[PDB]
This record gives sequence, C-alpha cells and structure tokens, in this order.
Amino acid sequence: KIRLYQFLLDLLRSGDMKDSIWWVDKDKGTFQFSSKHKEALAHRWGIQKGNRKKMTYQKMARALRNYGKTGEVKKVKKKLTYQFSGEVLGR
DNA sequence: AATAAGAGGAAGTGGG
DNA sequence: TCCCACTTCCTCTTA
Ligand SMILES: N=C(N)c1ccc(OCc2cccc(COc3ccc(C(=N)N)cc3)n2)cc1
Repeated sequence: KIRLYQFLLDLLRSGDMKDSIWWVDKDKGTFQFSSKHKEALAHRWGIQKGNRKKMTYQKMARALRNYGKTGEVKKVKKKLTYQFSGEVLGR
C-alpha cells in the first residue's frame, strides 16, 4: 500500500484536489493544505488505506510529523505548510 | 471562551 | 520475533 507522502505528492502532481492542497514553491517542494477543505483530503487518505475509523486531518498530520526525523516531509513555519525532501521529489 | 493549528507519548494494527 | 508504517487515543501547548 502507498505511503502517505507519496499519496500527497501524487495529489499535487495530478491536481485532483486543488482546493485542498497546493504547491507554495514547487521547486523547493513546499506545499500547503486548505484550512477549510483539508478534511476532505484526510477522508480520502483513510479510505484509500482502508482504515477502520474515519481519517481526520489531525491524525494524518500526526503521521506527517513522524517523517520529521527521517526527512521525507518537514513542517515549515507557515500555516499548514510542509516540505518534501529532494529525495522524495526526485523519486 | 471559541476556534484552530501544532505537538508527542504510548498503545494498537498491518503486513511483512 | 520484531520491525514497518502508520493509526488511534489522550493530554497538552500556542496563537
Ligand atoms: N500529554 C502530555 N503530558 C503532554 C504535555 C505537553 C505537550 O506539549 C505539546 C506542545 C509542546 C510544544 C509546543 C506545542 C504547540 O506548538 C505550537 C506552535 C505553534 C502553533 C500555532 N502556529 N498556532 C500551535 C502550537 N505543543 C504535549 C503532551
């Protein structure tokens, strides 16, 4: 099954949820969730995964924080903004 | 307060 | 056995 950062990157490349997530600086890999429409994206993540409970943005971001140490995604000091690593962007 | 974003320990679940 | 890659729950902090 797909990993959360690849789910997000695929969305950004495809544009299927442009109202929920967008690039801020795509050359840098920085991207931002919609304040009002991120839950719809979180819901799609849970359904894609087949999880038992409804996915929320809060639980999705709990998981995103775990990439901080390994580096795939880091929190940026801007509202609802994160950054993919160059490795993730290259692959 | 109400609302929202942000945080992480810890326990539980998947699929190796 | 025991790590993967989250998921779920709870309690809290900051703005
Ligand atoms: N269960 C426990 N014992 C426990 C005890 C203490 C905890 O602390 C959590 C914690 C620590 C440090 C910083 C923060 C929040 O940071 C933020 C920064 C910026 C914003 C914003 N831009 N609005 C919002 C939040 N939250 C967590 C659990």
